[PDB]
Amino acid sequence: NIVTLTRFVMEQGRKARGTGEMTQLLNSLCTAVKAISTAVRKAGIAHLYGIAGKLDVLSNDLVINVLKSSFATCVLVTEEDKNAIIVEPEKRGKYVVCFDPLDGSSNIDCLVSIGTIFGIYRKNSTDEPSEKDALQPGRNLVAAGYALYGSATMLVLAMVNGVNCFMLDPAIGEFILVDRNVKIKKKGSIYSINEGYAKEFDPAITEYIQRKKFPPDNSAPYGARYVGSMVADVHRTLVYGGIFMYPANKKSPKGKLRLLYECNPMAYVMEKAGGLATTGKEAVLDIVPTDIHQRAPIILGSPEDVTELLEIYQKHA
Amino acid sequence: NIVTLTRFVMEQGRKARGTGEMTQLLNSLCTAVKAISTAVRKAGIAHLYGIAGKLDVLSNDLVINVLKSSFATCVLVTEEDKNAIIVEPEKRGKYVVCFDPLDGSSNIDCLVSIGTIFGIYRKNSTDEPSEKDALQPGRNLVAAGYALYGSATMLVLAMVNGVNCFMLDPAIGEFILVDRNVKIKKKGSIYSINEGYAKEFDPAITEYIQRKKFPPDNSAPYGARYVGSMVADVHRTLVYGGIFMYPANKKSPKGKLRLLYECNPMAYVMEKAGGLATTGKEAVLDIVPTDIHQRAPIILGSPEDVTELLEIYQKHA
Amino acid sequence: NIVTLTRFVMEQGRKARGTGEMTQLLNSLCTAVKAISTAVRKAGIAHLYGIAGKLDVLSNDLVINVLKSSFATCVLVTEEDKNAIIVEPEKRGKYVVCFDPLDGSSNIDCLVSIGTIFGIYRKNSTDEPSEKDALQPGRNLVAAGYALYGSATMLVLAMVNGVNCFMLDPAIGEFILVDRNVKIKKKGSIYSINEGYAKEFDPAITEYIQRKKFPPDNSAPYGARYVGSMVADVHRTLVYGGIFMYPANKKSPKGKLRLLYECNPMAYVMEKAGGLATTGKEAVLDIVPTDIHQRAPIILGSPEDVTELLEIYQKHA
Amino acid sequence: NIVTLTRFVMEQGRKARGTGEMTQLLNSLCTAVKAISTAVRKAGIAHLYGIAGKLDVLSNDLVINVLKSSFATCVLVTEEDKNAIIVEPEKRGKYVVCFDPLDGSSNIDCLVSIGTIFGIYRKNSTDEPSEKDALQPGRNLVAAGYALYGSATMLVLAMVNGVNCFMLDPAIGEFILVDRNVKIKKKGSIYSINEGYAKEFDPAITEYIQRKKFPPDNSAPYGARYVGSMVADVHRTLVYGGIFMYPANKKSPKGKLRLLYECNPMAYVMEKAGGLATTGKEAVLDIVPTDIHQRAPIILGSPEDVTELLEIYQKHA
Ligand SMILES: Nc1ncnc2c1ncn2[C@@H]1O[C@H](COP(=O)(O)O)[C@@H](O)[C@H]1O
Ligand SMILES: Nc1ncnc2c1ncn2[C@@H]1O[C@H](COP(=O)(O)O)[C@@H](O)[C@H]1O
Ligand SMILES: Nc1ncnc2c1ncn2[C@@H]1O[C@H](COP(=O)(O)O)[C@@H](O)[C@H]1O
Ligand SMILES: Nc1ncnc2c1ncn2[C@@H]1O[C@H](COP(=O)(O)O)[C@@H](O)[C@H]1O
Repeated sequence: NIVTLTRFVMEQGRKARGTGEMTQLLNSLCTAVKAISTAVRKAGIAHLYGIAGKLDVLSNDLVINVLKSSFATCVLVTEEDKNAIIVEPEKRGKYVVCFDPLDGSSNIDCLVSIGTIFGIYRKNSTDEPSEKDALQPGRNLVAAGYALYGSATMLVLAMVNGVNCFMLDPAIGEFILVDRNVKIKKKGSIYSINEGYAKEFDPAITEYIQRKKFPPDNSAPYGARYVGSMVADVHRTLVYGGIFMYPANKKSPKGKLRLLYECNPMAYVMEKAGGLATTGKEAVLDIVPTDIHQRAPIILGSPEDVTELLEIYQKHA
Repeated sequence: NIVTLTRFVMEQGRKARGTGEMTQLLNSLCTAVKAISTAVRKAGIAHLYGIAGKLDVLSNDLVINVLKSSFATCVLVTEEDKNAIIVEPEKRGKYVVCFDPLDGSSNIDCLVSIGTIFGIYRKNSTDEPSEKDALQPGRNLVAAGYALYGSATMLVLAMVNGVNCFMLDPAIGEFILVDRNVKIKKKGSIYSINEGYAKEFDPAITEYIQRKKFPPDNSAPYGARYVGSMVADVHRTLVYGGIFMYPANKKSPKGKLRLLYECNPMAYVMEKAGGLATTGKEAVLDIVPTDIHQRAPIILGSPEDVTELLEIYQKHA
Repeated sequence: NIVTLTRFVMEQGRKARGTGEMTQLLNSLCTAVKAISTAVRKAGIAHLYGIAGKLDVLSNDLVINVLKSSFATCVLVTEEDKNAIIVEPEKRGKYVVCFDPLDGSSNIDCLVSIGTIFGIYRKNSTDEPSEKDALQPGRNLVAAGYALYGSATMLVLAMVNGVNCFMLDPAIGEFILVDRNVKIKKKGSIYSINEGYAKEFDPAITEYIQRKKFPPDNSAPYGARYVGSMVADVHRTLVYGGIFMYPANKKSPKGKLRLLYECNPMAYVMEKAGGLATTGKEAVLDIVPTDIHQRAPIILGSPEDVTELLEIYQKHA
Repeated sequence: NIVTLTRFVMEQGRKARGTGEMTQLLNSLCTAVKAISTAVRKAGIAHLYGIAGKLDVLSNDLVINVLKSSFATCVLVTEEDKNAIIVEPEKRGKYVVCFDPLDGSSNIDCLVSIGTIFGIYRKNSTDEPSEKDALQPGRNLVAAGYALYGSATMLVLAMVNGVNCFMLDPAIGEFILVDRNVKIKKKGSIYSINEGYAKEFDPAITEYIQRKKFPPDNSAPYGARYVGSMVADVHRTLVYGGIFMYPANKKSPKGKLRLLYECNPMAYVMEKAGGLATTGKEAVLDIVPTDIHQRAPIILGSPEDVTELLEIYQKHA
């Protein structure tokens, strides 16, 4: 007795009395994540090396094409694409999708785990679609999640109902349900941040990190891990607990990570996994975007760990 | 002309006038890594989840059996096996293999990169195969390398003449030569160590890290990265340049990484790469093993960066 | 624009305004065929050969567990199980599925093409499900088709609206629509029959074959082909045109092929594709079954070929 | 222990005491065969169907470029090439390879079994290489064999000492030894020929078939099978026993099949397997070639069945 993503998605579209438009959207997203996984594992490199005589771009076009053909999307927002992509009236459906096709293109050389991030907003506005229908607070996400292409490939889908983890079996190309209604730990034991920007940190970070390497109560210190690929670091934070920080160094208070297609999906997953996600001031999901490519700081993780750092931010006011 | 692992290892055996036994051993090694890689990528899990009705144990078993089958080995030293495995007299050859089947088996859940590490020695004794044949300085390695199962699968093989990186094309099951006689950068740009243990670091490590975050001139700090699996961190270090450190803290005054099957291969690879690998005190490859599961400290990376840490070491003697 | 079988099934479902029970069944057929294709192809035989220290049965068990897990079936008839499988109440749906898991099981050693054949009926009686709900004439089929595991794997599905062919891309585990709304050639140039039984043919089969080898008007003879796999031979007939015959004789006065799970599916594919299917006396599809393992004589293919044989049969009565 | 094709070719190379050049040839051939198998099974067709980002040709390109890259060949003759390919000076080795890259490419649309056939001669003349080095009788072949891309992929290799069969495990891309020192059944019970050419057969074939359908001792008739791909029909004949015939009829008094790359490799396999291969008059392997594209009649299979038919050819001279 086994549940595949295809079965699960359909079971949930039927329980929700959906017209089946979102189920086609999600089915297309499954197919594209498998085509991206195959290309990331380098199936076919023999042919470039002349056995018979770019990845982020190819991933981009695969996602845009497979979702345009689902007849379920009107507005798409991409990492690469400068402007929002408006789908032809012939293929329009009502969802808005914001995605990062290949998190950490800078990391493929060294074969670091890379991933795909996505958030689906339902178009709310009636009139002719545009950038505006994407500019919605993350609290308004219908579904979001990520595909991690690491040791194995995993899809994490979070919707209004919960977080569920699917493992790709590459022999038959099916995502099998492995972990269901995932909830993160209350407090973890690992902290993730790029410490080489230590000089540029704000004082609440400095204090937090010091408490984690030399606890005052004098328990154990927290282990550090920083892969430097946002899907790998957040995935480990979800599975194992802890806190992942990508705070405001002197790339202004904007932070580095983008709001619509990196911070917001991850935050929605955290919050459905019963964790927290914040700028340090506001919850990430409540920011109303000014721009699609807008950046935002983020700290996310196990409930207590995030709370502890918010209290320290509070003392430097 | 495309070069495949199988072609390269043959050509190299021809040039060295070897009787083929070693090429058999490398051939076998190749078949084992492809088998680990498929199992790691989770081909066939659907069966586990009842579609029709640990991995490290499986990995250990794969490596042991394929290697006994080359008729090229007599002693195998395994991470997972307390004592050295003495090969059956019928399948005995003159090589001694030390391997770590799955560098960091605990990184599977988190879907963090994992890897296999190996070192090959030639038995130099007349005496029957015994644990003693394994206790040879890493300066006696005939071949060493590793396979990283990351976003893609790559095997780096370091031999007498150099370091070449072969990527697996999983469609035809062939490793293609992608990088030929790799040389690591003089000076890197990233440092790698678990800073949670900052409570227990010796003053030289402490001074070096400080120097990377607050560079004594006006310089840009180094990026920090620590994935948490030796093969992923050492491979990013070989490819991108920088330094990787696992010093001895007090909870492991002799280090934590094992000398015969983690340290010496990685040290042999760095040295053939044109980088350095030390314990802070001596060179890793010159340490004479006493125990097959002996731990050693290791600092390895680009020559300049490793030398800054050594002058810092000597400055506190 | 790419149409995957997942997209296709789902769209057709929306237009037929089904409650999605059929789409779930049809999605489970698809997953079942992929798992069986991977097994036919010997992915993993190395493990049977000790790298780490019955296909028919297993395919039987993959079709039953996956069909049961769709909650869309109530009675299943297998070639392999002497009785109808009655789905347990909590998984019962409204469809009856008649299947042959691996047509031509004896072809696995010689390695010729084998396939999976299926037919779907709707249970329409209110009595507690029984073997009886499967005894419906082929004319009552909701959907029928096959999966051919040949040089490539292809799934052919036929429903009331036509026949469509899906090629498996094994690199992503998705079936792609390659031929849409297939019609068979009007007159073919290849006949298929096992001529070793020439001794036992009735005179109409004997006259038809003579007329194919020595054509009455001065045409070139027909080519001859007979693979020995019903799915391979009927698929060649569908795409290339011609006639496939497995009539009755001294042995097998009722024919060899079984009505519920080999004859009727292929006969529904042929009539939907514009070809004929006959016993020599009735159209196969109108034969009301008396037993689940009942046999029938079958002749199918291009309408002008099948007719020329029915005429010869009539001129011998 | 398992024996992979790579371990076998190497140990037989070590025993024959060769310079490693022919092992480099056989290893290269094994790599082109996997590359052809992946392409044939249509891995990657979604890209042709627009997911964003003639087989005959590619099979020919893969074989030529992979065989060139082993630096072990000097003349190659292909089904697809009008003239013998002379290898460039710096890649010249001493072997002559005659190959049929994709036996029966017309089976592709219909998805029927296809294969690749090869025979290897040693250049024996002293002149700068020419098609002349290919015009040697099949009795001079060093090695010959075929790969069949059927329900699974199998390579069959015949060398001085026997016929061995390797199944492709496509999960690891490794050929595993499954049946060693194959000998064919003395008498089989299947005959194989295209009987649509009955108005063209000579009287010995005509009588031969009559006797197989109407056995004069009233024993059982033989079963007929004809797939239409030489590799499938001939492989079935090796495995299950019987006779395969494609004689002269009117496609010249010389037959359809070609001597260097279809007839000689298969006849060689049959003789090392213990069967026979004749044209009706002489043995196929003693025909001295005149053109590289020369055709030949061929009859092959179980010794007793071929002899029976030779006695009928004798009764009509
Ligand atoms: N497959 C799905 N699983 C979860 N809920 C869904 C599913 N499909 C649709 N629903 C819900 O029903 C609403 C309408 O879906 P739809 O009419 O198909 O566009 C969606 O916006 C979802 O909230
Ligand atoms: N493929 C290979 N490439 C590198 N050196 C090898 C190769 N095969 C053998 N040799 C060298 O020759 C020595 C003996 O080879 P062997 O006779 O195969 O045991 C080895 O210990 C190596 O130093
Ligand atoms: N995926 C499908 N493609 C074609 N027709 C379908 C499909 N799903 C349902 N139907 C038709 O609609 C009827 C009701 O479907 P259902 O309620 O799912 O049992 C079925 O018996 C079919 O005749
Ligand atoms: N791998 C092989 N298995 C069978 N015999 C071989 C093998 N390699 C070489 N030999 C024999 O030795 C002869 C010369 O080998 P070579 O020097 O490699 O060209 C060949 O023509 C073969 O008859």
